[PDB]
Amino acid sequence: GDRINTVRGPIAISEVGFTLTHEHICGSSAGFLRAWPEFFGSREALVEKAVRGLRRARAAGVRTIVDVTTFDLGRDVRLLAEVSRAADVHIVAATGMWLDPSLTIRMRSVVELTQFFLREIQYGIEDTGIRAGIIKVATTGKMTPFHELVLRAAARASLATGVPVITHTEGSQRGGEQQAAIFESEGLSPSRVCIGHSDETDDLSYLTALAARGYLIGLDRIPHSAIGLEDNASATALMGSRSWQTRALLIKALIDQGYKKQILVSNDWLFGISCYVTNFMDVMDSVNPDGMAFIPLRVIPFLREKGTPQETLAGITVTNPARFLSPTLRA
Amino acid sequence: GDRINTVRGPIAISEVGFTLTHEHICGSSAGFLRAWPEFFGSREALVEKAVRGLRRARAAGVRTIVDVTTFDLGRDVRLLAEVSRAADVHIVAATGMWLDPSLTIRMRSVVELTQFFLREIQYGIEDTGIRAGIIKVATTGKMTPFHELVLRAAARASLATGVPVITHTEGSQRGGEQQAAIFESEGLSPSRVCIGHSDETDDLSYLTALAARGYLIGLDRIPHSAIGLEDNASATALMGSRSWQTRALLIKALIDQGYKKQILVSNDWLFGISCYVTNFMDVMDSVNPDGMAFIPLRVIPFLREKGTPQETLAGITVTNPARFLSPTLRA
Ligand SMILES: C[As](C)(=O)[O-]
Ligand SMILES: [Zn+2]
Ligand SMILES: [Zn+2]
Ligand SMILES: [Zn+2]
Ligand SMILES: [Zn+2]
Repeated sequence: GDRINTVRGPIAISEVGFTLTHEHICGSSAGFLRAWPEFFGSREALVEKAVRGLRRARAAGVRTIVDVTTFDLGRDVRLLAEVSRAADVHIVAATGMWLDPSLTIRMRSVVELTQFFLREIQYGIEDTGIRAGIIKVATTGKMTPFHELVLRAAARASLATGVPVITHTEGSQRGGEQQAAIFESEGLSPSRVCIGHSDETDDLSYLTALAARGYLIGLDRIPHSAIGLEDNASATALMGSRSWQTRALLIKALIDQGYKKQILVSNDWLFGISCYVTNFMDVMDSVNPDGMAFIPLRVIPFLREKGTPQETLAGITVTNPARFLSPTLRA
Repeated sequence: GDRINTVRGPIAISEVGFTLTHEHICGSSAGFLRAWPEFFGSREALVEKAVRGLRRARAAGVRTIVDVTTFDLGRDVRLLAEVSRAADVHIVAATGMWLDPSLTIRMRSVVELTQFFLREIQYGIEDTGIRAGIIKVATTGKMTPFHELVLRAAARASLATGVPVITHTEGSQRGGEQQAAIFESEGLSPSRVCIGHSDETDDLSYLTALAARGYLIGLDRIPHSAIGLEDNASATALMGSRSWQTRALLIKALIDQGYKKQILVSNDWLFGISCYVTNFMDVMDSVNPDGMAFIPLRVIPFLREKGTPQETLAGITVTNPARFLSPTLRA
């Protein structure tokens, strides 16, 4: 593909560097940041926080993040462009659809959703000219008809553009298998797909079977381990009860099984969030003060201590995301 | 007190004139018009259609419309301002919440929703400085805890500002009675409330009892009818099988019952819609080519034919809306 679209324009593959492939500047809902910025203190305060957060990730080695905030998660690409410029960190914007499609979206056909995704990749997002460089989709539990529709639209937009697909799953129901079956029915190469939130499960058989088929495995919620918060049923029912080390050890397990080229690692962090309880951002920041720097500051050294060679870690953090993000109709 | 907030700024109540109190420029979902304007052909084409349509209504006597498109219906206050100025027709913008709140909205408390509505009334919508002049809310036949939350927030916003409330109801389920009960539980005078979509039911006992308590009765979907479109299931499901004359006769029925002062008449029209089936705008336009001018060009002469005095009609189309829309504080 030779070049990747970012919120500051196209960049060469060689410029991508250390990449976090599943992040958010702000997790919200369509139109919300514009309608009630004071929910986040102010837009200015959100930008300031995000710029500090990205600058800290940059100092820990990160050069690119993939912001997988979709339309229905309130993606504001102008926000992304501003914080990318100030922090000097590449940001890849997303199209696709998460779990909260509005009535307008829920009424659309597979053809119409394909056109929408293609618009955001080929023409630009809103009136900004910023083009999406990834397609993000989400399913939960048992595949609904609309979920299937979004997955087929995602596959078709990927096939038309070479841009990869990244998914939200909820590993407990092995949602990746359902997603894979739909993607393959559309003729999509598994090498264009990252099955994400895969660190939510300890089922290594499930993960290795997907990697064997050629899928990228997104181990992308490593710091979302709320092991001291049982009094907080909200944090418990959204973060879980396994430690971050246990999650991180899945990375090593997959490396040990021979699948280092299939692994993508990230934090799934953000600097503001409105789509859960008020001040849930404070709860998250309390559990993981490192923010997006958690992967480079904590997880990479942890894997290095466990015997993972430097070259393998560089492969996972630099080579795999570059190969994944580079638009490809092959192979 | 004697001035209403419009998308072009405050205007004296004496300038309001022939008013349609339940209308839309565009029915959509949050952020959608900005993300995929091509769904409507283009933003420019939507503006052209709306300005033309509004101009036709202006020529037929209409001076003001109340656009009760909310945040979740994809209200675009900049669209409203542009079309208001070009058609030279007053437009009152809405705050509140309809039936499609996103995840962020669904997670908010009664206090938070109150603050949101108050922002849009007291400060302005988004970063435009354009203030809302009506609070629009909606519940289903069987009201949820979230619906009740929205109604209480609406009542508290109305009490703090004097701006009135308009509701969407399932009139067939006598929705006004459950809404009125919580409105009154918050101390809100009924004269601040229009129970909308009341022409959906022919239960005159229901309508007259609400009218008798001092509620406004929105007979606001008069041209909506799928008569002669029985092979179109989506048309039938939304527009219904009752004739426009049937709906219009409810206006004369309430007049004859002595409640001409409680009647607000409108079209519930729009010039674009994305929150239903594709091209449904074409279906609506084929049913009512007159658009927002249907009420002056078809309904008013119909009622005259049926013996309704001109004076009664002038009072319904001009005096009632002025009294309703004018901000009223105490009691
Ligand atoms: C916005 As999420 C918690 O599904 O990565
Ligand atoms: Zn996710
Ligand atoms: Zn995420
Ligand atoms: Zn309605
Ligand atoms: Zn309406």
